[PDB]
Amino acid sequence: SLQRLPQRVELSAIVEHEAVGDDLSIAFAIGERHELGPVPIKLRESPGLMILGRQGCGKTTALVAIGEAVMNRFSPQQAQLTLIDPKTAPHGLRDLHAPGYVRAYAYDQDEIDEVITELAQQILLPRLPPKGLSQEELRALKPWEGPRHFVLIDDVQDLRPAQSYPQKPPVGAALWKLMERARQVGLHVFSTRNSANWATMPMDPWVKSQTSAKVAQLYMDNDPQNRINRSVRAQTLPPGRGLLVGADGDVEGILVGYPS
Ligand SMILES: Nc1ncnc2c1ncn2[C@@H]1O[C@H](COP(=O)(O)OP(=O)(O)OP(=O)(O)O)[C@@H](O)[C@H]1O
Ligand SMILES: [Mg+2]
Repeated sequence: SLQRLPQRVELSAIVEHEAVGDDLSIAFAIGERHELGPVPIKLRESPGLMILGRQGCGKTTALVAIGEAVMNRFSPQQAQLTLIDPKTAPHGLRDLHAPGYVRAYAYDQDEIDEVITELAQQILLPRLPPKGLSQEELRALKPWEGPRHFVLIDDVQDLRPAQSYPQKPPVGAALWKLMERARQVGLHVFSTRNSANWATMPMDPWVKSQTSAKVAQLYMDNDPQNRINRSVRAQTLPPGRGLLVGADGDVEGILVGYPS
């Protein structure tokens, strides 16, 4: 089937429905090819999302909705939220309230760098299998324990880049290699990026890591002259709407549910 999407849908309708196999998925939107019901993000297949859109398209709201979807699908022992918000976006991650779920929220660039590096080096790197092990030894290793870590990164274009005099690494760069290997350490990065400059957007290292990780990418409002791939062009769209594009090339028009 292929139905047309409403102007708006409440995220609470989406959550109450998913609630009612061996699922490892969250849902924060409805889809044209899902009979206007929830579109599950299968986290074993696509452990995160890259979200690309022009101003006003609903990048920030989508992360709020994803946060709320996480909290309704998982207990705090199963999932923790790390909130990265360099623009202190109005009505954004700063207002997502959940004690027990939020292990860190930061907006200051050095603070963000600290939070991401601590998570990557103290928590996630240990979950990787040690180097210099036989494949036989690797197959019998104990799996890591603890919660899955959902890192919500708004406005990656506003993260401070690498510099010299004084030397500083790009803010949050510690996470990039673990994002490629995210399926092994239970890391789930949902990052948004302004995409008015379609031509630099592929050079953004956050986009590179997510593409290299082969996560799905959500193309919200964009210039229809721009091409997602040989077969799919970007679309101009109202807020909350986007083209969900899998690494396999599958494409769905979706509508992000409006958060509580
Ligand atoms: N899922 C949605 N459904 C309906 N309307 C939405 C949705 N998300 C956002 N909007 C509308 O779009 C407006 C801007 O949303 P938001 O601030 O999330 O966009 P943004 O892309 O993060 O903006 P910016 O590019 O300025 O950071 C909201 O105030 C709301 O009016
Ligand atoms: Mg925003």
